[PDB]
Amino acid sequence: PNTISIGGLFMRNTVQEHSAFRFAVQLYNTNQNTTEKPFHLNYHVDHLDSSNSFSVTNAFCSQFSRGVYAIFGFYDQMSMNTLTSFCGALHTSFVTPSFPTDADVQFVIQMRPALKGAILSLLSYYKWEKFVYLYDTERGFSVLQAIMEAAVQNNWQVTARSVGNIKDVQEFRRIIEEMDRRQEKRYLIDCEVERINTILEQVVILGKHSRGYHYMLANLGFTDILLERVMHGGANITGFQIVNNENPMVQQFIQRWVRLDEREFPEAKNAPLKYTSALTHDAILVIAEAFRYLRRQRVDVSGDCLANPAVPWSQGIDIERALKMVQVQGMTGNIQFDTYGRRTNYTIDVYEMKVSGSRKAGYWNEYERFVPF
Amino acid sequence: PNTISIGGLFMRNTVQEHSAFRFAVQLYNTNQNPFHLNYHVDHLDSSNSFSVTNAFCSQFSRGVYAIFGFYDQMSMNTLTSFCGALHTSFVTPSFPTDADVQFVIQMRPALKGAILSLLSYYKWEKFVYLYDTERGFSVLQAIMEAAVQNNWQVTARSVGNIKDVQEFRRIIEEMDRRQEKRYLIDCEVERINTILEQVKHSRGYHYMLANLGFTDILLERVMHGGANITGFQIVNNENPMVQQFIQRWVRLDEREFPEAKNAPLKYTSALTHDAILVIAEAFRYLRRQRVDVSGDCLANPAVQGIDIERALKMVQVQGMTGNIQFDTYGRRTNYTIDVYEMKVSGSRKAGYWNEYERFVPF
Repeated sequence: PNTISIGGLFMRNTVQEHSAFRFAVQLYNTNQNTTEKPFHLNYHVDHLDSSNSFSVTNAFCSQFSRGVYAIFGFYDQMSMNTLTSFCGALHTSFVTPSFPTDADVQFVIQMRPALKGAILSLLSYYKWEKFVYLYDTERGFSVLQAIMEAAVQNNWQVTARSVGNIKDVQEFRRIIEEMDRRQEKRYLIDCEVERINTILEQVVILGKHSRGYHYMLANLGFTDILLERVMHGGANITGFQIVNNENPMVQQFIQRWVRLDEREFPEAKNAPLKYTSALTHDAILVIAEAFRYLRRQRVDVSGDCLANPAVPWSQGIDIERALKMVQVQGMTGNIQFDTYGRRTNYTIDVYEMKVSGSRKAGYWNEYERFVPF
Repeated sequence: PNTISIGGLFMRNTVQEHSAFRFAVQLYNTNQNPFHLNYHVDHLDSSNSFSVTNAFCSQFSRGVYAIFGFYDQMSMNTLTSFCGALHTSFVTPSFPTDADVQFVIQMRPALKGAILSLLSYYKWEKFVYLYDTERGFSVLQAIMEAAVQNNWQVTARSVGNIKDVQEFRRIIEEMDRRQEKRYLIDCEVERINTILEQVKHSRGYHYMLANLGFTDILLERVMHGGANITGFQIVNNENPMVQQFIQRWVRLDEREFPEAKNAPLKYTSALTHDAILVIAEAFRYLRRQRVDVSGDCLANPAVQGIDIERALKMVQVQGMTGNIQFDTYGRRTNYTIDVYEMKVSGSRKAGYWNEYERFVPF
């Protein structure tokens, strides 16, 4: 077919990601290619509320009813298990920059790389033995189980705290006092960007955590963190990023990115690049490269959401083998996937922000673990 | 109308409930006095959230008045949204919901309540907490929010992912370095029993099983060890209405009703009989007022049904779980929980618990 149409699912607080989505379609459509574009790319997108699972399913069905060849979307802890299961039976590849699933789910392509390995290698590098682990239920229990798996082999004094339920900010002040009784100077934060910032604000008010302390923020949106007031007290801060600003392709992309009009592209000017928005663009790069390979193979690409009728099997299976076949050098390093859709062959840029200085500490890849230069 | 049909949904490992759901209708269909009852059964997959929607929309197209069934944690999120939006009342002996939702009548009473008073009767302050990723975070949060109010140091363990039966022993051998002997288990029977299977650690230990299916738990294996075990039951053997069911339930056709003589009457299979008793009186209350009762499974056009949810949540009937009344959300009220103590000393009935009366030991 001349025009491949893909499904879009965008929840709340993904405003910039939507702008990153619309632009990623335009730069491919504007060709210009005898070879880079053999087909045109369209999309129909439905904004939704995640908590209500009914709203999640009907959006998916309305997209499938249209006959889309791929679906790009988002999920929380609640909507995760539903969307992965619907794609597993209807055989439709689900592209997402949301947190990687603990289970070996099929027809799910996970753009966000796993931090699971990057943390443990650095905790072995820093040789931490007595530290605190603060976490929410949002990112998943993979990392909550991951450290308990290996920490007992190295005997580490780790203390866990669930904060996803805590709404009161006074509760955030009393949780830290408990660790000072256990003489804790080292902290590992595993929350979403928006949450991480709120307890760092509590560090300012209680005060004197400035010096001798160490905060490791297990989140890829390190730029979107308010680090300012913590820096000037004497704290050692280790953070994680996938995006490298030295990359000429990213700088090539940014020169165009700041130009976009607000009425057509929200949060493009006012807000800085969120890591999820960068993955949104790189998600298109995978879809584009997979479908270019599809007419390279010259394959005629193959409804209703009903269990009883019996879903077709000749459909769907063919796209997965070619989507997870890709090796595209994009903004987020090297984009490759395993059999389950998880990322592999990715470089994680490690940043050390210390009172004395602020610099890139090193890089992380699965083979060489952590390299500190 | 002279006949009302209620939708039926069943998961895996629910055979005892299947026949108990069947037999309760056969009792009702023999009268003896107002309207005929019908039911449709769908056998679904728990983990897969695809078959749940399929079996639900198949039940709804038939447009059954009230849907009965069970939910796994991966499927509970499916029915809670669907029953609320398509306005169809749900009846369940499965775990109570954590969040405040509408259009479901939860037969299973509150497990959370009894624990908060019974731990103070024993003066417990340091214990181990083994929880599941099945019944929800409601019980774990009830511990966590109360641990700061009464100053208790506890170790809550995520044993839900433990599939291989070797990790258990590695957790217990760490517990004796922290030299604590008290235990609080909040898991399902198929995983509760395996803990007691993987029990040196018998003399001077107290286990607390936070599950209403006390009978089906294999504990006599650990009882000779002399370990103390506290259990909870809503099924009352002293109740004359319970034995009346059992006398016909046991001496029942095995071909039509499997697991009738194969296994003891579980609380899930007990709550299923009471689930018909809630439906029967709610629809007879609708008969008192004559309330007239009246497709696709898509939300575009949208889509009545507030009719029955209103009457199901008000009922006051005596079943096999004794008192059955409902809160706005569908949770039990004015109910009574029996607590059992198993001791090397003796085996006995410690007392009862209700929301108003706290704990009573006679």
